[PDB]
Amino acid sequence: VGRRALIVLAHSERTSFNYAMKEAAAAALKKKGWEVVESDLYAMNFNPIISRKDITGKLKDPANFQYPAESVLAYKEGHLSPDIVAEQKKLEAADLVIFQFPLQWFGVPAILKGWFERVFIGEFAYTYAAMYDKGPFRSKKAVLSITTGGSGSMYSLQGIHGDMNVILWPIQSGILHFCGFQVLEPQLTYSIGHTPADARIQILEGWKKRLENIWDETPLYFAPSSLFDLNFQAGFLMKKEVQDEEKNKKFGLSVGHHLGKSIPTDNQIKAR
Amino acid sequence: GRRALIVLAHSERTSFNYAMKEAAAAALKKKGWEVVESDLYAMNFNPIISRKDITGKLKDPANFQYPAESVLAYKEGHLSPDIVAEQKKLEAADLVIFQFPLQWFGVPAILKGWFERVFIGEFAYTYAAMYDKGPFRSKKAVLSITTGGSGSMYSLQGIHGDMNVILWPIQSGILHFCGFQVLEPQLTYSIGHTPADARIQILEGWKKRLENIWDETPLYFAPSSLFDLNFQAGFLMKKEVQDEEKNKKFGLSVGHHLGKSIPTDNQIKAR
Ligand SMILES: Cc1cc2nc3c(=O)[nH]c(=O)nc-3n(C[C@H](O)[C@H](O)[C@H](O)COP(=O)(O)OP(=O)(O)OC[C@H]3O[C@@H](n4cnc5c(N)ncnc54)[C@H](O)[C@@H]3O)c2cc1C
Ligand SMILES: Cc1cc2nc3c(=O)[nH]c(=O)nc-3n(C[C@H](O)[C@H](O)[C@H](O)COP(=O)(O)OP(=O)(O)OC[C@H]3O[C@@H](n4cnc5c(N)ncnc54)[C@H](O)[C@@H]3O)c2cc1C
Repeated sequence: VGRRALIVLAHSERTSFNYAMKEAAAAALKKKGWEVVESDLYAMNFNPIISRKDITGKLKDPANFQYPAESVLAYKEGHLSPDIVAEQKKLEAADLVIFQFPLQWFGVPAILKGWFERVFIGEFAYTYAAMYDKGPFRSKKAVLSITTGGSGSMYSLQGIHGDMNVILWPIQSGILHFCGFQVLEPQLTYSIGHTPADARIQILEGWKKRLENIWDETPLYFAPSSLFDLNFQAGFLMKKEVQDEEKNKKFGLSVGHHLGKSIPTDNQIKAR
Repeated sequence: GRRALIVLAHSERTSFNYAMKEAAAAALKKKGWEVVESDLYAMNFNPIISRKDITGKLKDPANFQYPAESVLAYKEGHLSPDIVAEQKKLEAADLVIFQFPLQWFGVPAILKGWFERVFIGEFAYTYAAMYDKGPFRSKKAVLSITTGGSGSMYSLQGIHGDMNVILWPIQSGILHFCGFQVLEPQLTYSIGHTPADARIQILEGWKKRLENIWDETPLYFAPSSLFDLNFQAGFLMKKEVQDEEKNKKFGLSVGHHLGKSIPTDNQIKAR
């Protein structure tokens, strides 16, 4: 038939280049015969604050409210707030997920952060047995499309802000890969504010071009979960035999698993 | 008598995060600090940047840019009063404590929004005055964080990976960027599986530390003096400094690893 794509957009202005990148993605994907659903979080007045209101049933312990435990119960017995569930169904359906957002304070905008917090509930998006490469969304692929006010030099190894790979790690590993997503090379659009109109149109066409073969791309390297002892006991530590194999190597595995050594160049930006 | 701001991001008064706020205020008050609070949930604080944050005339309402418009609102003084009230607390405060649970490898959305709406240009940063030269270089800041997962999980060989990488974007990107001296974070691991007597220990430990918090050594960030601070050179590290560092085995910090090893616990323990 065709596969299905979810575009999540975090920008308030329809005049923005971020909006322009969303439209370009939908157009390009539709023309290749994808089905495209959107979550324009500002347009939806999406609520980013986790609270008791997210559960519309009886709480297990209302005297001691714990969002993790209560939210999982609500998922299982199916009395989550419908706004959460509607988003959960878009995700269940979608094969590719594009996150389009400007970099704000070295991370995702608050509204998108809240989306993750409310939508990526336990049992739906992760367990504990099933983390990282064994997680629920291992059939799916995800990609960050980001814009910055600062130039790329600033985010280079010798830039004032420091390595962009470090900045992407918490999002791409901690949120996306944790839940199982294969994470594709991020689409990084630097210093957009100082870019003339002809050059922006180029970037849009560049984005559209990439999306024609997005599914066939090689994803980023994360350390496989099979390198670790996955139980409470060993403390989710890297297996002793694997530590012995890596001891002699000059490079670490990833940005997080640098193991006190050098970080593989552009670990979070380019695929091997 | 100095002032302290405690920023708290947790909805429940029954939480350990609230308990840790209360212990901080008590301990600080007893040593004669003035303590102002921002309990963001209790305030029903709004985390979403919008046009509504400017209560005057927009420069260009047809083409709205929050950075430019918010700076003009600051200077001419027609920001939303909720934003301004928080900005005053910051102006006054010498120490800022951020008390929050780790959610998805970062700050909760409500605290993220606070940073987005309150840390406006000219107030909190320019890009003439970044990092060590920034507006809040007289002030000190400290993260107090709690996790569900155990510390092993966030160790060099842990499944989640190095905690230093996780803190970097927050402690460097937000706090130090604006000028704050950042103190050793207070990391409280796997709090839900800690027995009652041990939690009392942690509280007493927190209170003890706060008695001499001002005298502490802050974390090492690369000084701005190592870089050429203008558009032309591209805010790159100076050629002479690159030559100095070429022979060294370790990088400067987590973000300035320079393709080399990261100094151990750069974002967790002070030099
Ligand atoms: C709270 C906050 C925190 C921030 N933190 C950071 C940070 O940590 N690091 C950092 O680097 N930056 C930061 N920024 C800056 C931010 O990254 C930029 O403002 C943002 O990336 C700009 O993207 P945009 O889509 O809004 O651009 P816009 O300015 O909306 O768009 C660029 C230009 O393209 C034009 N345009 C729109 N549509 C089209 C089209 N179809 N064809 C051609 N031209 C078009 C627009 O009119 C405009 O002139 C921050 C900003 C805020 C508000
Ligand atoms: C959306 C989301 C994302 C998350 N992401 C992550 C993540 O990426 N990594 C991670 O590690 N964790 C994560 N967590 C888990 C979260 O970090 C923990 O639940 C939180 O840090 C625990 O703090 P709390 O105050 O809520 O604990 P609580 O359970 O409220 O408190 C802990 C215990 O202390 C007791 N207590 C309360 N007050 C006192 C007192 N005065 N004296 C003694 N005992 C007291 C309580 O009764 C309870 O038994 C996430 C949670 C959510 C909801």
